[PDB]
Amino acid sequence: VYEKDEGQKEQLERILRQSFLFNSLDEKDLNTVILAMQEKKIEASTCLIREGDDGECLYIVQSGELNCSKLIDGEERVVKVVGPGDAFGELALLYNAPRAATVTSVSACDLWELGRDTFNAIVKDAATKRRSMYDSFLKSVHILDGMDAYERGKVADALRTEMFTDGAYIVRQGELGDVFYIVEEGSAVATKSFGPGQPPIEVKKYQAGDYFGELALINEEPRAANVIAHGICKVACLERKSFKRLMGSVQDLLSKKASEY
Ligand SMILES: Nc1ncnc2c1ncn2[C@@H]1O[C@@H]2COP(=O)(O)O[C@H]2[C@H]1O
Ligand SMILES: Nc1ncnc2c1ncn2[C@@H]1O[C@@H]2COP(=O)(O)O[C@H]2[C@H]1O
Repeated sequence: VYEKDEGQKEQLERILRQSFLFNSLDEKDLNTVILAMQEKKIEASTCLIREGDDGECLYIVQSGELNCSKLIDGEERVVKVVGPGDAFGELALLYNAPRAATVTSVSACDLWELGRDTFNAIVKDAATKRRSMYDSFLKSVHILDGMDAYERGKVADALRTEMFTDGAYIVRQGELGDVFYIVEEGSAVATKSFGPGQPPIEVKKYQAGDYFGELALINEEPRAANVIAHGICKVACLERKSFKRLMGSVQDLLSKKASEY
């Protein structure tokens, strides 16, 4: 029941590292969570979690789709579809509350289940601290100064962190771009080739609190420059879909500031 083969562990590690509540774990803590996780397969149209019940575990989806719904004014109202890579059933564990929605599979699903005790011991404090630290950080990132606390908190809830050592390319000129970056600590440099057959030249130096990688998202174009870690660089990362859905009018600010390049 805890036994997993190498293939299973590898796929589980990949999805866990990308999952918001687990993304801040060190590799050994993530390994301990992996040890604790139990596989759970369900057929389509299985009513897995029921609104109002006690919650003693959470799930992450390896494959399949499920609907989350709320019983409101006598009908089930679907409020979110979850699919591969998504975690669900975490709210009852994060906030010590009854299940806030019913979750039903739409297809056959392959899930991994984590118990409340392991979540409490290894994940819960780290996750809530990370969120708070993201909130603190964003309050000193000035392009977000126009947001209110709730807008900024939503962005904070969609951030992941990545570390890059000296010389590692965070983005490469001409590649597809689906991530917006803000430097949390360390440094980076942008270099840009101004035409075919021209080597790139340094065009900007980044420090903590600076952002980059917005142009591919706003303009729907390939990356316009390389961004390379200088010494070391720790970046907060916001995916394209979250950028578009959460940044609001900051997208307009970013668009207008593009003329400064
Ligand atoms: N809008 C929503 N409100 C509440 N729960 C939701 C929503 N969307 C998805 N869910 C998921 O449905 C789950 C129901 O169990 P939990 O309350 O433990 O955790 C909840 C979330 O993972
Ligand atoms: N002179 C410049 N031209 C274009 N992009 C730049 C320049 N200086 C820094 N950048 C950043 O480099 C990033 C490369 O990825 P993007 O095109 O998504 O967004 C770009 C900007 O954030």
